[PDB]
Amino acid sequence: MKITYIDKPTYLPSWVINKINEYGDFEVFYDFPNEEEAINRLSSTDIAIVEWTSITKEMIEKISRLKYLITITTSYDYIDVNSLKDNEIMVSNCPQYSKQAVAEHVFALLFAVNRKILQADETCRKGLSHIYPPFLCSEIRDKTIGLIGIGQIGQTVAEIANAFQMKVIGLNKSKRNVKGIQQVDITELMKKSDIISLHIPRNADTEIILTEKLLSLMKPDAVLINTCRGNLIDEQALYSVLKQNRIRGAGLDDLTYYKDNPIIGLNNVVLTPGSAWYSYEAREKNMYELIENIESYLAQKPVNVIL
Amino acid sequence: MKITYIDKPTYLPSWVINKINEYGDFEVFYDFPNEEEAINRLSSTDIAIVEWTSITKEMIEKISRLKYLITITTSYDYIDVNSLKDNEIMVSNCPQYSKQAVAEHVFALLFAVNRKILQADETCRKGLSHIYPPFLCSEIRDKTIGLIGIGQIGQTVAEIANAFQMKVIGLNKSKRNVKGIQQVDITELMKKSDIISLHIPRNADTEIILTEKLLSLMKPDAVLINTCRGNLIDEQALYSVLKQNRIRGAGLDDLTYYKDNPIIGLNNVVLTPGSAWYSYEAREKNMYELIENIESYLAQKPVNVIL
Ligand SMILES: NC(=O)c1ccc[n+]([C@@H]2O[C@H](COP(=O)([O-])OP(=O)(O)OC[C@H]3O[C@@H](n4cnc5c(N)ncnc54)[C@H](OP(=O)(O)O)[C@@H]3O)[C@@H](O)[C@H]2O)c1
Ligand SMILES: NC(=O)c1ccc[n+]([C@@H]2O[C@H](COP(=O)([O-])OP(=O)(O)OC[C@H]3O[C@@H](n4cnc5c(N)ncnc54)[C@H](OP(=O)(O)O)[C@@H]3O)[C@@H](O)[C@H]2O)c1
Ligand SMILES: NC(=[NH2+])NCCC[C@@H](N)C(=O)O
Ligand SMILES: NC(=[NH2+])NCCC[C@@H](N)C(=O)O
Repeated sequence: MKITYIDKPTYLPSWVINKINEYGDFEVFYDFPNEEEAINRLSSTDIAIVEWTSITKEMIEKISRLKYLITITTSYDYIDVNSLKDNEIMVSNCPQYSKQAVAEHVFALLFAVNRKILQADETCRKGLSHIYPPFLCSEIRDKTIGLIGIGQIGQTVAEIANAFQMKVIGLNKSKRNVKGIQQVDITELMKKSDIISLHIPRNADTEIILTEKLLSLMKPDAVLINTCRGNLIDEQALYSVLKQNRIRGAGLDDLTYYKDNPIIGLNNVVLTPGSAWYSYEAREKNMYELIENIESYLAQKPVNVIL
Repeated sequence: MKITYIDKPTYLPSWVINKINEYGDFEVFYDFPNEEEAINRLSSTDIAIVEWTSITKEMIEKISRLKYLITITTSYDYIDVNSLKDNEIMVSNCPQYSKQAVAEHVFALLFAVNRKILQADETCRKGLSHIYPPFLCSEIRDKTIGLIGIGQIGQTVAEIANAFQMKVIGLNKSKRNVKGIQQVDITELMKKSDIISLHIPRNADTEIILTEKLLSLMKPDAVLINTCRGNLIDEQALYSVLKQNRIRGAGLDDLTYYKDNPIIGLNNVVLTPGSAWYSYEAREKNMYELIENIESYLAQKPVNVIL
């Protein structure tokens, strides 16, 4: 039994390295493998752990030995899970470690946009005080927040919202009834929400789910929050919406690209570099989930299986 | 009956101008009077409304005619209410208009400090993605927040802290019990709080309530929030705490002074220019309190009376 963390871990403390070596031969690579290194590392192990590296169907056809792949992430959009299924390789993610961290980040971003924290701080650094007109804001209490995706993270955001005394609406794919969330279609969500937050995986179905048309339905003072992939939005259309001040602002933890992206020029966005998840509590839970995946698989009762 | 708003109103919309003109002659000065002009304006009116101008005992003893002074603010630390009472001038404030806006600003500041929003946004503007280590944060869920002052605004903060499922401790002067808040003395509050937030008026008793000694008791990762007057804190001692990184950071909506204040040079503070209160909802409620004050005085049963 060989277990391999095939690319550079953000967090992998000594106690976890020691624990995983109790289960088998554990090897960790502190780099980003090229495609050939990735195939070789995947083919030299029985369980693999991945954080950064795309695993494509073309790669999986060249893989041998590997039986179990764990994404350290909740997302698995960079892994061809269907191709792994077709090659009898089981896949698990780490499904809940970050949900509180990300839900709190939604409110961090929402408040940073609403209160224009970037401009407000810069005003004070200029030595100006008691400046109100540029910072006229809306209270979030009693506003409508619309959650596109109401799973682990969406439901955590709803809990915080519902006790901020907000109206929570939302949508999912299965139409399973989620408690405390009035479920609507996406057109109504875009029309009625004061705040819109995305909590949905990226795949072929959800890419560019926020079309130019749907974005044009937003309220004139709406705030859009994205702690998910930038590819979920027509990003060029979002730029035009913000550039033309057709909504209040956006808080974005991901963009489809960064260098020379015109959104970087906007004074009504707040950007974070994918840091929504990274709390002390989340990264520790991430380790507990990784270890639970390994133990449960060795017990022949695997958990968090992606199917 | 003559009513005068003696200095520049931040907000005085059409419906308020029209309503106050029903009671008599309404004059508004869209400027900032000096002391002599303030005395003259106050002495040339029956009811006065004030927003910016200090009204000292020396001025009050020179005033005639005036019977009722309304501060548009909740604070009245710039008005000598004792001298007003001794000269048989009634005084009211506007006591609740901003409590939701300020309570939400506490969390806007808390999250801005905790998630290092200023630095995170700057990282993205430099074109960098997936930068985690500098932004390692604590979730605020299950943390202890200590509220110095648990009146109108403090209790609103306490309600939001329960929304995030935090432990709330606090103190007041009367030691009257407040439900949902575990009351402690200030030494215990400074020692046990992960987040400290001030919600206390500025007066002879509360100035520099946060001493150098009390500030030295703070937890190494504590976050201090001040939406009240900067003079509640030994500000030089606070600078020393932050400069030496003895706590995580501070979110400050006021400073004792701004020009060349060394706090402006700190990378672990988030500053807002007194903008905590300024929501659409708050300024509208401010007008309804102004009207209720005027009408109550006209009915010879004044409300919101100071002292
Ligand atoms: N920024 C960060 O640091 C960070 C950290 C972790 C995760 N994330 C992102 O957050 C995403 C969500 O995580 P989660 O744990 O909340 O996922 P989850 O529990 O799987 O929930 C996903 C939600 O999206 C819904 N959904 C899926 N496909 C849909 C479609 N085509 N149309 C409408 N709704 C659809 C699901 O509906 P059903 O229940 O009906 O299937 C469910 O309500 C992840 O995929 C990841 O990309 C970001
Ligand atoms: N940043 C902004 O834009 C903004 C906007 C509005 C207000 N404010 C500030 O917020 C302050 C508080 O407003 P509020 O409406 O919450 O006031 P409030 O309802 O009068 O509450 C004041 C609280 O402070 C307590 N307190 C008074 N003196 C004290 C002392 N010496 N030691 C300990 N506790 C003491 C009171 O306790 P007892 O009940 O036992 O007396 C009460 O719990 C205002 O004075 C104002 O300066 C700021
Ligand atoms: N956990 C970790 N080492 N990386 C964070 C990844 C965040 C988000 N994409 C996700 O979890 O899907
Ligand atoms: N409401 C108004 N025009 N000014 C806001 C003043 C905020 C705070 N000092 C207070 O109300 O005490």
